Amino acid sequence: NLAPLPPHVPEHLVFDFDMYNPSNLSAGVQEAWAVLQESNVPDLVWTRCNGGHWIATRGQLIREAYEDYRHFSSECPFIPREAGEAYDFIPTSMDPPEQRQFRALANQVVGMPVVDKLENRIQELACSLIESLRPQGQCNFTEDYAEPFPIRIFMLLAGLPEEDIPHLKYLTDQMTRPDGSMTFAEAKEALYDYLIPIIEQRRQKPGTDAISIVANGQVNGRPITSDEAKRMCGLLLVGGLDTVVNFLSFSMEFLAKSPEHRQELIERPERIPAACEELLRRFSLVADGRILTSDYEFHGVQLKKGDQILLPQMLSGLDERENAAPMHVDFSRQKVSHTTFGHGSHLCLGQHLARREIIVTLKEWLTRIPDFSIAPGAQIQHKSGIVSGVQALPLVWDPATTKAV
Ligand code: HEM
Ligand SMILES: CC1(C)[C@@H]2CC[C@@]1(C)C(=O)C2
Ligand SMILES: [K+]
Ligand SMILES: [K+]
Repeated sequence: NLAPLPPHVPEHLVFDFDMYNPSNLSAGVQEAWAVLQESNVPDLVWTRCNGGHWIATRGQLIREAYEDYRHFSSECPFIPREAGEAYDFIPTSMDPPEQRQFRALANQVVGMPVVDKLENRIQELACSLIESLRPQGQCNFTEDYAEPFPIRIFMLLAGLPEEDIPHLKYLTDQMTRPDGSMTFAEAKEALYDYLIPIIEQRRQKPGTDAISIVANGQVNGRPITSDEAKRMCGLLLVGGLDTVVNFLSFSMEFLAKSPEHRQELIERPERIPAACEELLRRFSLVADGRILTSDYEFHGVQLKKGDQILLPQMLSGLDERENAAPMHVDFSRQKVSHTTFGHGSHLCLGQHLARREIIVTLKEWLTRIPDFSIAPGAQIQHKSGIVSGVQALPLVWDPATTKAV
């Protein structure tokens, strides 16, 4: 239902969009959000859904907002407000200048140098998974590849038992697309309860895994506390278990429905990296936000202290004012404009690991299973939230057309 419209919010700016169940979801999640960019929708609207909040609908405002951390603080980054207030992950819940000392350490565990160190293993897993699937001539992509491929890689980096994935993934999903069985606060606490004993164990017997590095690391010269390590490790876990998983599904669904695009990569493998970026734009999937630190007039709209504003990273690249024919996938698009990995001081620290996982996937899959389609009659269903995803993606193919490496 709709929260009563606050006195300061203009009546004509109301557009009741529900980020957890957009009305046009059946056409595809990106399409559902794109309705916010239809001809008569303002640059900044107010939805009375989920407690009521602002929504920047165009890249120009989304980028500005993300750059102005003074006015748009990440202290309360999630909608609804309850989730946003319980949200205390490091470094994501902090703004510069305090954010930096913590972001630096986090960059040390998932940055480019670590990704290069994971190249071999990422490659090996990708190939083992696809080869095992190749002869079967079918698969449930979300559970057969999208989830295990990137999640196992992350669990390897964090030195955590794979058998722990079911629980952690369940908790992460409740924070991004809650089924209603758990509030953000409850899911966060379970995530923290899980980490506490591990963090203590690794601060005693330091390992080389991401968790040991964080728990035994320093923050601009001084030792990090147990609580800080917990708040950071929990964030790393959430970031490594949802985004790449669902992005791969969006990309492969598209590829399964587009033979011509598959051929382009088949005949022109050098384009895979470029295709990666275009897909990252077209199937952008996250949308979190900021909270107003003080009353502030933004693009002619009076925003009040405390007001929450959703700044959909997903919307920038879909904005027709940033890319012509935005909904069209063009692997040759001259200037791929987007904010898929965020924008500002919080730019995705795992974007390098993500790009690597995406390119290796496209490369290794197309090489062994160049021809595949979506299971006949299958009605693909998307789900919306802080991170949007694909519920299921049944693929099929003729093993005869496949190739073993
Ligand atoms: C396609 C995949 C990915 C997408 C689209 C994505 C997107 C995002 C976005 C939009 C933000 C910033 C949100 C904000 O400003 O509040 C972000 C931050 C972050 N991401 Fe990702 N991400 C991806 C993969 C990864 C991976 C693999 C990791 C690894 C753990 C990761 C780690 C992080 C971290 C640590 C931050 C917080 C940075 C900070 O707060 O300064 N991300 N990501
Ligand atoms: C918006 C995000 C993708 C980013 C990493 C996990 C996530 C859900 C956060 O809370 C910060
Ligand atoms: K009003
Ligand atoms: K908070």
